[PDB]
Amino acid sequence: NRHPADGKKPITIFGPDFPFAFDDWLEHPAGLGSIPAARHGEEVAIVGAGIAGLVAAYELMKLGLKPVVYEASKMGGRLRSQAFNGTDGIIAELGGMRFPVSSTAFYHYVDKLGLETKPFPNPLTPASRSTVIDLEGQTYYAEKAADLPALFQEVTDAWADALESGARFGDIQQAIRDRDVPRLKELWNTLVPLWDDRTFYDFVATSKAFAKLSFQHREVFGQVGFGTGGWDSDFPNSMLEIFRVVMTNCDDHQHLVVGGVEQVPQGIWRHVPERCAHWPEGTSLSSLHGGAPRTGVKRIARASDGRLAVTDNWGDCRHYAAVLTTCQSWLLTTQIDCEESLFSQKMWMALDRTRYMQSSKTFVMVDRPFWKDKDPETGRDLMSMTLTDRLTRGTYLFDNGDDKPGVICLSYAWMSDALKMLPHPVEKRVQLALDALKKIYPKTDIAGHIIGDPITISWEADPHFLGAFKGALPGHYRYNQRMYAHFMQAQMPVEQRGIFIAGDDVSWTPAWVEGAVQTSLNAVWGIMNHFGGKTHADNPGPGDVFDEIGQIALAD
Amino acid sequence: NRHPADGKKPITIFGPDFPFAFDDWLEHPAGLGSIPAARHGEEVAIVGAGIAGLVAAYELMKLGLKPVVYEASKMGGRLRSQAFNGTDGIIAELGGMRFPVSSTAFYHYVDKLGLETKPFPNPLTPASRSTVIDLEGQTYYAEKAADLPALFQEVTDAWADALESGARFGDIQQAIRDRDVPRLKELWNTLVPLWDDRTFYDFVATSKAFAKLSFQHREVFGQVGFGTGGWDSDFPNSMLEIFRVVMTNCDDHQHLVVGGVEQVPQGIWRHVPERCAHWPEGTSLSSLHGGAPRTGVKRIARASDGRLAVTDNWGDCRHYAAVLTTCQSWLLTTQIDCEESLFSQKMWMALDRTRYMQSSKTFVMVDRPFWKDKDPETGRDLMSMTLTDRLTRGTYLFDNGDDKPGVICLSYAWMSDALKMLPHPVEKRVQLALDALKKIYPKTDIAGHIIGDPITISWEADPHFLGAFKGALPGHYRYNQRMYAHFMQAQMPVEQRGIFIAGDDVSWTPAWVEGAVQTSLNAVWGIMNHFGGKTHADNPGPGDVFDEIGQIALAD
Ligand SMILES: Cc1cc2nc3c(=O)[nH]c(=O)nc-3n(C[C@H](O)[C@H](O)[C@H](O)COP(=O)(O)OP(=O)(O)OC[C@H]3O[C@@H](n4cnc5c(N)ncnc54)[C@H](O)[C@@H]3O)c2cc1C
Ligand SMILES: Cc1cc2nc3c(=O)[nH]c(=O)nc-3n(C[C@H](O)[C@H](O)[C@H](O)COP(=O)(O)OP(=O)(O)OC[C@H]3O[C@@H](n4cnc5c(N)ncnc54)[C@H](O)[C@@H]3O)c2cc1C
Ligand SMILES: N[C@@H](CCCC[NH3+])C(=O)O
Ligand SMILES: N[C@@H](CCCC[NH3+])C(=O)O
Ligand SMILES: N[C@@H](CCCC[NH3+])C(=O)O
Ligand SMILES: N[C@@H](CCCC[NH3+])C(=O)O
Repeated sequence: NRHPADGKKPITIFGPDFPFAFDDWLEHPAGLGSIPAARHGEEVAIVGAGIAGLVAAYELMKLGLKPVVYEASKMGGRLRSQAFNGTDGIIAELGGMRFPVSSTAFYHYVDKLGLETKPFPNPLTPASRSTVIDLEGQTYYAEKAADLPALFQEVTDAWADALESGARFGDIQQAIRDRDVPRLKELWNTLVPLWDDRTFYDFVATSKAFAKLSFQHREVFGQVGFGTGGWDSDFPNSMLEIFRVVMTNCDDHQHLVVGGVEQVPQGIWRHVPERCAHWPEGTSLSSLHGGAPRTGVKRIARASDGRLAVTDNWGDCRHYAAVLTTCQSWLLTTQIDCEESLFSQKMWMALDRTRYMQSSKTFVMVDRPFWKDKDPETGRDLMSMTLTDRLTRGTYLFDNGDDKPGVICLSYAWMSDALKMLPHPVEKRVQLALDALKKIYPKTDIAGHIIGDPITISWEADPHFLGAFKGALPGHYRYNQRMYAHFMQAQMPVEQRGIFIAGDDVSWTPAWVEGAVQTSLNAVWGIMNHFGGKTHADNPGPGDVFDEIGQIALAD
Repeated sequence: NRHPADGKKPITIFGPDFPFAFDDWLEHPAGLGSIPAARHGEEVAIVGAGIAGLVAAYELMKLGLKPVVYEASKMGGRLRSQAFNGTDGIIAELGGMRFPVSSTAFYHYVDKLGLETKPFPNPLTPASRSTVIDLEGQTYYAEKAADLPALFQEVTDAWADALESGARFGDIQQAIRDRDVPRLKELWNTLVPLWDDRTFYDFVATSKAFAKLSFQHREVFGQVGFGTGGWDSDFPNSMLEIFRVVMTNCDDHQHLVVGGVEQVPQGIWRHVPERCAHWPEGTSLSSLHGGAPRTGVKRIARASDGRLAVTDNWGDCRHYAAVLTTCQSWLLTTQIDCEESLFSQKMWMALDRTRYMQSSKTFVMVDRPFWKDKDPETGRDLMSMTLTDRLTRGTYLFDNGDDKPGVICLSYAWMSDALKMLPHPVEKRVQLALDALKKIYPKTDIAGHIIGDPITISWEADPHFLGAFKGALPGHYRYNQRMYAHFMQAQMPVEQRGIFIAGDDVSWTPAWVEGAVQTSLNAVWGIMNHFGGKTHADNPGPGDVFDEIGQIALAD
């Protein structure tokens, strides 16, 4: 139980758009349901061996199907843990790195695997010893929030007030705690039509609290943020997306997975459940595949026999009664030739109009966590978690024990600040970061502690992603609602049935692994239903309650 | 005279933020002023040989200085015309392509060089024979606006009414026509605090006209636009930016330069004025350089003698009393080591927070303008200017005469639609565009007419730009105001004087060539002033009236 020890019922990612108890579904001893025995052993294609792909595969295998996973690049997708030269257990998190404990469906799989987690070192948490804020050449050091000048407290207070006055934050959170669905939906559904079409930035600037403060206060709020770095990158996003972040504590109480979160997908791959339908004891996704996913998918089409024909990179064509796609949504045009008649024209527009955000990270390894040392004159740590308006933006320090090498994320950038780095090689990104940090820390010799190889990523640049994660712009609620409900196919024409989607791009909470796991499980219900299956009476699943508690539809 | 023949005083790009008559300044027989003879021949460095750099060089040469232009990549910057294999006069416009005749300072140079222009083929203009709109698989063909279904006219009506009700469009345009400065500033200054912090989308959705229409109406408005393609890409931008586009007719009455707009910067380079101060007859920028700009700049610092030290790619270091930089703003951090004390901390923030937009274009050549042929059954053109929600977005047809080859821009994309193409090679971009067009035109064999080589660009990818052009996000008014005014140095500390900036990123109107020219001319005044010069009493210039009619400052 990683929840904060505050004596309350815990905040979880429980809707608010679809407040279904994924955790309870997953933990119930009846299982996720059954498929008729005569269909046991039939294949279902799953494009993408990211977390959504492998979650859907694992559970469908448990239901007595043979998932067939395809993966065009690397195992784990945006959960990716690259090992530094010559080390064991020392990694850089290139995608997902800090996992809110509200992510109960994600953590089900973490615990099923027996993996260890620890608090992530976000600013001003017990996990981080100190934080340095550097803005317009003015540098502030703090071991607790009270060490900061008054403006920073004025900003936090205004933010908390805008959420309470503007969104009924307190009431929503209590309903989440209690899992009081009618109440949560009443409270949430009111916000949906009021904020789809307005931005994060608009919410802030027009709120009472910020409107009476200087421009500089909301500016500073953009650059330094509310617990997890500056979110000026997301000022443009629809406010509903942000409401979702804060209401479900995605931005608080976060852990990193010891040894790398890539152990989650790699472990699901290899995991042998005690009880599968159909399959013999000792069966895993890996044993069913003979060890690897298939190669990348090049084409999806409807075959004359009514099945879906999937052709790989090397022209191998295989037929399936159903196909789940988990690649980011653009790839169904840019990377796969997906026959158009497989989605409605309304669906294509959702898939095609979804915006993906940009992200950069640059990492080095260091011989020891030297930042813990004290400057004798000042009493400060030699280095801190760094928030700045310089090009690095966010710098994060990873302590692996005094007797092991440290890891430093030199820069974690979003959007514009990511785009600055796009065409530059690793050596240049490192240099620029180190020069930026030398300005903030003139006395600290970081370069002198650096060992191993540097590691960078730009998710935008990779043709298998075309972005770090979705970001909902204002007015995209309708596209999301279509994509999120696509697993409910009882009213679709026959020509559109049997193909499914999932991923954090399908979810209402992109950039958060829980969104990939929950939509993945919705698709599991959908695929089960497609094979003539159904949930157990004592353990109803997504599609059994979707029509009553799913996301509101808006007007045409 | 390329202005519309409507018998009115023409709309020009006259403010509204700084309603200075650049064209009058330029055309006045007295010239732009003078610099004391004792400083004739001294050097001023100019970073970048795009339009802002070459304009500033040209005029400073005329004032008796020796500009020294640096260029790290290609001549002309974002005015780029690439010639297709084996051809003469047949180009693709990779940057700037359609130049609003309201751009009177830009067209001063076009006409000084004697270049020929013709109306650009935008949808439903005399320059275009027909337009095809393709949305959610429904295709509409039109030779005049009246051929379109009713919804499209409801959209245009609502857009025009939102501008009239919401922005006093009529009154502002009249004040622009009359060059009534007090009135224009009154009418504009009211809008500045009201729309800095709000998006284009918010302007549209909350306007009376669109709020009573369906979502689908503003959705279609995003995909199809108001004369120059769909601008859903800019829905996130501050509304002040859009107001500036429409109020100054940037989006109407556009011409292309025959033979390519790159002839403008290449012609300025080579142009020999009748009278320069100091320089002998026959002097050009080219003759003054020996033919070529210097190579790229790697560093700018304050030398111990007070001058500015500029070090090129090859380590050659040269000293200057002044330096103009015209590269896009990020490059003063990514591409040049620009000493931090050379700009104020408020300026660095403007420079570093500015957002750059993405843009893609894919072009092919064809043996003849076969699109003009008629399908005998339908009476339609074989192909039209195409607006679509497919990945191409906008397709443009260039007729060079029946006896010459045609040029087709298969796709001109912004933002997300640009990002789709980022990592893909030209061949892939062409194929995707042709497969999208096949769907819209199943009977037209475009591929069969294609000849020559394909041409693509992604401005985001190029380390000498890092974007196509700035796009002001809500709340960016203050950063633009800082950048726009930086050429006024009378109250700066000494350590910050002598460096200047210019470019369409400095301007209020990014993505428009007139913004680069006007800011370039402000920099001209600033540099003249820096060398102890002044304008002629009968021809006052930017910095002589800036304190009285320049851009309003906003509160802290
Ligand atoms: C920089 C960054 C930081 C993040 N930080 C956090 C965080 O701190 N906390 C958090 O909770 N979440 C975080 N996330 C989000 C998290 O990583 C995602 O929600 C999740 O990993 C996405 O999972 P997915 O299954 O939806 O898709 P993916 O991980 O994208 O998996 C999809 C797979 O499809 C593959 N594919 C593509 N094309 C084809 C093809 N033609 N054929 C076959 N396969 C193909 C891809 O290679 C990929 O492996 C972060 C993401 C990024 C990018
Ligand atoms: C896709 C696109 C479409 C456009 N369409 C239109 C249009 O339709 N109508 C219109 O009016 N305008 C349009 N524009 C805008 C127009 O192209 C610009 O406003 C203008 O040409 C930019 O001039 P500039 O001098 O500001 O900068 P740039 O043209 O970027 O010039 C800066 C120069 O400096 C160089 N440089 C960079 N780093 C260094 C270094 N370290 N040292 C030396 N030099 C360096 C660059 O290589 C470049 O040559 C468009 C722009 C784009 C990208
Ligand atoms: N341009 C620098 C910052 C200089 C100003 C810092 N206050 C950067 O992005 O890192
Ligand atoms: N969940 C990620 C991304 C947050 C920004 C969302 N656009 C993080 O905590 O870093
Ligand atoms: N995915 C296709 C569009 C299919 C739907 C078109 N109405 C594209 O981006 O071009
Ligand atoms: N001048 C460019 C403007 C692009 C939109 C600017 N955000 C064009 O006409 O195509």
